Amino acid sequence: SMQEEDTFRELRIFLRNVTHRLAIDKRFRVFTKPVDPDEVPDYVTVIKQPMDLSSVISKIDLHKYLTVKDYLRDIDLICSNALEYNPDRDPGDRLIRHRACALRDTAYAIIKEELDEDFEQLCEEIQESR
Ligand SMILES: Cc1cc2ccnc(N[C@@H]3C[C@H]4CC[C@@H](C3)N4C)c2[nH]c1=O
Repeated sequence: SMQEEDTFRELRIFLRNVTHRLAIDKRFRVFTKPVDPDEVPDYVTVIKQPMDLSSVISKIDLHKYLTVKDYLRDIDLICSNALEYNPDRDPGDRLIRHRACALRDTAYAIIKEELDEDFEQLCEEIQESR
């Protein structure tokens, strides 16, 4: 229905805004674009589903997220990939893991404060009806 199209459009607007706020935070620059194969050629082999904030924006625009829950799965993926690929005690690895956890925590905190639980429930019920 038109009501439902409006609901998903509002979802996309909300998700773009959250994603933009993550993308402009200097701590999260490393997560704004796909990993360059020249610098990290073993990344494509180690990490089976790469994810980054530009790809998140592309997915929003492709209507790939019908709930905030599905969006947060990709945020969690950005984080889990960082923990998996950079597991060492090296300060470089520890920094990226801290930033990854910070990205995840920040996304969840914005959503906890600004997502109406009844809006998310509506999205889930439209999604589950298809
Ligand atoms: C998204 C992303 C980007 C990225 C860019 C550059 N290096 C990385 N990791 C290095 C692995 C080894 C080699 C050096 C250090 C840091 N670790 C010990 C990266 N890791 C990522 O997860």
